[PDB]
Amino acid sequence: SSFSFGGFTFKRTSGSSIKREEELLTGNLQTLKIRVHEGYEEFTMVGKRATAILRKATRRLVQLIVSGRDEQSVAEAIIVAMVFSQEDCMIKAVRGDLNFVNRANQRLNPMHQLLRHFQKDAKVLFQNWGIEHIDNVMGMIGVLPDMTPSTEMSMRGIRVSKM
Ligand SMILES: CN1CN([C@@H]2O[C@H](COP(=O)(O)OP(=O)(O)OP(=O)(O)O)[C@@H](O)[C@H]2O)c2nc(N)[nH]c(=O)c21
Repeated sequence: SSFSFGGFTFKRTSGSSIKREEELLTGNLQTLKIRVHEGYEEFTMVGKRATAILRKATRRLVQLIVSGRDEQSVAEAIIVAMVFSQEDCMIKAVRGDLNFVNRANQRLNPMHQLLRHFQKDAKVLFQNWGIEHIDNVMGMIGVLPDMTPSTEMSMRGIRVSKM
């Protein structure tokens, strides 16, 4: 896999997956027909303003370690990764109906619907993601739902490091 999503390039460095189509419902009772990936995979994400290592399994973000130019740039990468992971809690974070369209009046695919939704506002996504205690070693630091750094706690699986 060498591809892109949410304006970041992803390069799979280990693992693999089967796509398996599932219909998932949002709190607004919308069906999203989503090609759910199955298996355990690691990627390097590279954007112009942030890079990250993403480890994930089936509908689960195991770890993301992000290096970004600044706080906005780190958030952007975290949102893309939270959507990419296909997590239940990201789907449950959706508020209202998703009807985004491309500059040619076609519906964005469902993964892009989710992404465009959270790029507009990520408060509910980050608030419902989950918090964990962290070891704070090797220069990894945590990031809280309001993007404040913490050496004690972080959004689950999310670390920030410039090393
Ligand atoms: C969640 N994803 C998404 N993804 C890939 O990310 C790329 C961008 O997704 P997209 O443009 O929404 O999908 P599209 O091109 O319509 O294909 P698809 O319908 O397979 O998502 C696709 O190549 C898709 O396979 C993935 N690739 C791997 N290896 N593992 C994964 O978990 C995922």
